[PDB]
Amino acid sequence: MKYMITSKGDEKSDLLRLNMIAGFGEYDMEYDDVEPEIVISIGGDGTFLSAFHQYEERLDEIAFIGIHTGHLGFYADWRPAEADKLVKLLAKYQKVSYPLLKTTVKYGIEATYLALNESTVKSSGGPFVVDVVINDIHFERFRGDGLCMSTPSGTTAYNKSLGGALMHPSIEAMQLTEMASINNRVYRTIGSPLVFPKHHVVSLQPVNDKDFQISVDHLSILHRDVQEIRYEVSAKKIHFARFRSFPFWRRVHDSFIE
Amino acid sequence: MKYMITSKGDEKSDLLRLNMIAGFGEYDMEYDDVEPEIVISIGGDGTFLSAFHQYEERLDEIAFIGIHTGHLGFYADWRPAEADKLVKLLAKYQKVSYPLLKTTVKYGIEATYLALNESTVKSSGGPFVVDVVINDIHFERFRGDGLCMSTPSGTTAYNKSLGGALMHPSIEAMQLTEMASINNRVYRTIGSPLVFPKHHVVSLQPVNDKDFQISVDHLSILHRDVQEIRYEVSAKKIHFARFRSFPFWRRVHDSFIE
Amino acid sequence: MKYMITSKGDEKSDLLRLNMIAGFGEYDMEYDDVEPEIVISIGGDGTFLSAFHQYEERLDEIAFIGIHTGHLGFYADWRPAEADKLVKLLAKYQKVSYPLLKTTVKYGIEATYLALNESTVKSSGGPFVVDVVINDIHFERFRGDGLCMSTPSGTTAYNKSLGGALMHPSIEAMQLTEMASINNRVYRTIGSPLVFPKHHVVSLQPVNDKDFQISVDHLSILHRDVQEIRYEVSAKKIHFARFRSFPFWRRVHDSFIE
Amino acid sequence: MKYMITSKGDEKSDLLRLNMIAGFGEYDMEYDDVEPEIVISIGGDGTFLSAFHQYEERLDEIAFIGIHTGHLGFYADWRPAEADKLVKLLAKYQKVSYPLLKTTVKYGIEATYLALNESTVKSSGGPFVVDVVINDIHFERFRGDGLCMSTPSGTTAYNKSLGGALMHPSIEAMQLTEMASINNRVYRTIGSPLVFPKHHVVSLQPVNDKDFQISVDHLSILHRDVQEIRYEVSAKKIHFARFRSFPFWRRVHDSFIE
Ligand SMILES: C#CCNC[C@H]1O[C@@H](n2cnc3c(N)ncnc32)[C@H](O)[C@@H]1O
Ligand SMILES: C#CCNC[C@H]1O[C@@H](n2cnc3c(N)ncnc32)[C@H](O)[C@@H]1O
Ligand SMILES: C#CCNC[C@H]1O[C@@H](n2cnc3c(N)ncnc32)[C@H](O)[C@@H]1O
Ligand SMILES: C#CCNC[C@H]1O[C@@H](n2cnc3c(N)ncnc32)[C@H](O)[C@@H]1O
Ligand SMILES: C#CCNC[C@H]1O[C@@H](n2cnc3c(N)ncnc32)[C@H](O)[C@@H]1O
Ligand SMILES: C#CCNC[C@H]1O[C@@H](n2cnc3c(N)ncnc32)[C@H](O)[C@@H]1O
Ligand SMILES: C#CCNC[C@H]1O[C@@H](n2cnc3c(N)ncnc32)[C@H](O)[C@@H]1O
Ligand SMILES: C#CCNC[C@H]1O[C@@H](n2cnc3c(N)ncnc32)[C@H](O)[C@@H]1O
Repeated sequence: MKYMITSKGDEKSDLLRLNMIAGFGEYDMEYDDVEPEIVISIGGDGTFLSAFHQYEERLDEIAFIGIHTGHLGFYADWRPAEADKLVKLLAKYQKVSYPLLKTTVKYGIEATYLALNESTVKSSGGPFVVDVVINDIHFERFRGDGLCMSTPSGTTAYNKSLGGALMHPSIEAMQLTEMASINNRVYRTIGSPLVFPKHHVVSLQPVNDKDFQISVDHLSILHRDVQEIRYEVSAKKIHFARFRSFPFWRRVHDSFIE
Repeated sequence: MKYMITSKGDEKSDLLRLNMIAGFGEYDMEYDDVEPEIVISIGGDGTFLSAFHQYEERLDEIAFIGIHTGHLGFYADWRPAEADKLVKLLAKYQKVSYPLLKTTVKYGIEATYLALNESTVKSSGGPFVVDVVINDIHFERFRGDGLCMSTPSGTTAYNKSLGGALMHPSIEAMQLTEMASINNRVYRTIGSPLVFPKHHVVSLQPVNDKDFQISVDHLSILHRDVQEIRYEVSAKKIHFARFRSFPFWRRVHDSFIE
Repeated sequence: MKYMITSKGDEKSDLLRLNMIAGFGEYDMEYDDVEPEIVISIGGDGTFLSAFHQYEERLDEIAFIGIHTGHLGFYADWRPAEADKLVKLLAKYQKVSYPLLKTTVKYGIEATYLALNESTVKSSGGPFVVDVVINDIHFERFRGDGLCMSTPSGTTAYNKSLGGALMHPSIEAMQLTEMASINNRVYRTIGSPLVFPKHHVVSLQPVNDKDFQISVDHLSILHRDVQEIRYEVSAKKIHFARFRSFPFWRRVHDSFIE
Repeated sequence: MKYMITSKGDEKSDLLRLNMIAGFGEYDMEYDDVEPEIVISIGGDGTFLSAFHQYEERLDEIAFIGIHTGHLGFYADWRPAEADKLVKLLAKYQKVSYPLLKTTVKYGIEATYLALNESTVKSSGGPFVVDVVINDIHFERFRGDGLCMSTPSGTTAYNKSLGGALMHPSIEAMQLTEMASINNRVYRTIGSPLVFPKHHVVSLQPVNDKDFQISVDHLSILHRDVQEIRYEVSAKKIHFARFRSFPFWRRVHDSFIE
């Protein structure tokens, strides 16, 4: 099977990567970073995020696995001492799929992005005001720092810091959370996080300023002359290679409780 | 079609109820409060809640409709001036189903409940401490005022006041929110609301005191010698008669924004 | 100097208490639990709370000291291994004063309480609705689970779990926090915690039900036929014997961060 | 008395300003925008903020008054229809003082600012990590979007959106609130807002990146090679001319409740 390994680039990760490649050399496995069927990320969740975005055009043909050389990750959920066991098992597994978020940005005179964690919108030097439209229905006028749209697996990330709910990645949904919304006699937002099912479309529409700083996972870009930002649950899914049970809620416990 | 009408019991509601019955008298419709196929609730959400619990043993055979004589309700979402139009249309509609929550209470030496909004657990005079177990995995030891498990339609109720997320009722899920959790160097809870898919089981297990005040929607009972409280998404669903489009998110907007 | 020692009543605490009494026997110190000038509490914050309430009528004549036999407390902030050192130093110190909360309860056809942590109000079986009046000005109609009024030192307790701010006990103030407030198009509360200076009076006035469950620190009582609940910063203060520097913010760090 | 009037610069405000100047012409009053003793701001809170910062070097010699031509402001708390009455009364009042925040920024190889609302710190393109030090004691390592330090009158502004408490401006204090803090098994912040008395010093110290976007009220500047950011309650106070009673809590009610 064609495979590749990305590394965080520190000593520990590169040596682990060389050792796994050497071990893969003892099996019918071809290193190929152009059309891999297996993508191993060694590092942290940041490293895994880059791996996903490197190959986001071949998601349906790839199964991902993350090894954590630092602390336990939500995506990089296997330990280095288990690398040898991982080599063997991979050589000869079930696949687990998580939902992704599609962001569409439209301009004047169109770009789409795929997120594994979340997409966020803030202003580019000035007050952030957008009209929030759900399935063509005007829902609210949002004034604040910005907004965040999370995938289920993303809910443990930025979404969590914003008071969002944690949702099991088996739920095909996206979650919208507010950043520092203004609420007074005049201005009014829902306050609560909002969880949207598949096929629902959330559109953000500029009121005055049309420039926005938009993020998708790690990447943050200043967009100019924006007419609309559309969020929806993607038709695409990320696929993980599963070798043993490590339940999401146990992953949550291990990361946040103890 | 067999039908019945419950009233809040104030003047406005009883007169509206008598008028609809009179109007139903002009069609092939039989009043029957034992085996109705249609249950009309006239009043508020509290009135609708009682209607649901009155007939919770025939949910699969009943389509519910709520008329709001006071303010707009999430369940009682039609206006009194539309009663005549409702009579006609009902006489000769699509059905919309929402998920429900199953609560199981086990003792020493077993009772099950169905909730349309939520079930909550608090202590009966003393400190509340329970072990939270998700699919047989110990997740956290909760210390605080109590816990709340909400259906999707319930998310706009008690759940919302506790910082929970609002979720579209098309999502088959339940949501657990904390009431005043203690978090310090010693005690540790997740903090965030948790959203569970169908088939996941959340079990609350006593640590010391075994007496608990348990609520299901409007009903609140002191339970004694409790060994376990199990929450899961019910196999049963509530069915609404749908006569026109009134999207959940528009219902949310109308109730909270303007 | 006249002194007494209260114990949590477990083995560790009673033996520590007997040893300190024996050690005090080597100095000019008289055990007197009627008119002590020094009150030593051995146990946890709960034990210290009881010590305070046991002698709340002689606060101006007493200096308190807490020893923690369990985990570190905010009031019981000295370790058992330091008991001998405490005996000596006490025998031959500076005094530190913290603000207290006065609760007044008025009826039909008047009772006052002093709180070291907080006073809370909830309903006694039913919906909680009160009108909140600040210095005779109607501020809001509160609908929810209840309300909590905290002293500065209390801010690390129940107040913290409710999203309240932590405030240095050198600030003569009280802080009002909400429990699960209902906010929609119809009902409206401030949401935010409110911090009141000395001489401001917060009055809670019943709207419908006049029965309330009122707590002051550890004690919780059902009050009947209530006409008003008044909160204000007390003229009285609790006095601590200070033997070394242990800054409030360090106490906060040690208890919550690490 | 020497005086000046600043305007928002819209039609309504300029005409109101010309009319008040004309009316002042009927009294012993000299327009002087260099050394005024009275500064009238006509517009909104933004306009008032600029007025304050225009004259922040003569705060002890100036009494401020705000007129709101748009919605009611916390600083601009008088209505246009009352301009004539204001002219008269000012011609021949009590003074009310609010606390201010001092921000000190130190570099490598020192700048101080005065805030009426708040000062905030965020990163300049990258992860925000700072060590929070209170009176020379290391309190926490903060990871998140940023931090906000509010004056009492500022507590109704940005501070409120971040979950901060509202505090009466008679309390000489500052309040620190978190923006989207990361909390997991590894990283740990207090969570709660923190209220500091006069003479307490809060120092933010860089961990890695030394570039920060720092705001003081309306002004936001990228600071380079920062070694420390110090916050403390200022010795300086803003003085308002008071003509009638308009209690802070009533101002809060009018702005947020109804
Ligand atoms: C910018 C930046 C770094 N912040 C990322 C932190 O969040 C973590 N993270 C990334 N993705 C997730 C995630 N999906 N769930 C929980 N934590 C996550 C990452 O491990 C790190 O702890
Ligand atoms: C890991 C990693 C790489 N950083 C990207 C992730 O950082 C996470 N993040 C950024 N800011 C915060 C934040 N302020 N709190 C928690 N997570 C955050 C966010 O989820 C994003 O996907
Ligand atoms: C006890 C009590 C009364 N509190 C109930 C309030 O919440 C409302 N309520 C009941 N169910 C829901 C609901 N499902 N969503 C939003 N509000 C709801 C009810 O209308 C009323 O406004
Ligand atoms: C309507 C109605 C009947 N009351 C029952 C409902 O009241 C709701 N409720 C009770 N307490 C609160 C509350 N404190 N905030 C918001 N909703 C609440 C809860 O959802 C429950 O189902
Ligand atoms: C009922 C009950 C027990 N909950 C009390 C918990 O809060 C603690 N507590 C009591 N007073 C304070 C306090 N003033 N600050 C922080 N924690 C406090 C006590 O130590 C224990 O951890
Ligand atoms: C200690 C001790 C004795 N218990 C009394 C204290 O418990 C504290 N408390 C009660 N409930 C909670 C709570 N739910 N969260 C945090 N602290 C709480 C409260 O401050 C009260 O003064
Ligand atoms: C950037 C920007 C605009 N946001 C400012 C909003 O907050 C308001 N504001 C400014 N200062 C305060 C303030 N001190 N209290 C409450 N609101 C304030 C201002 O009126 C406006 O409503
Ligand atoms: C008014 C005015 C001028 N804008 C400055 C003020 O805007 C306020 N502000 C900026 N962002 C927010 C915000 N996100 N929510 C509430 N208030 C905000 C902040 O207090 C600042 O002093």
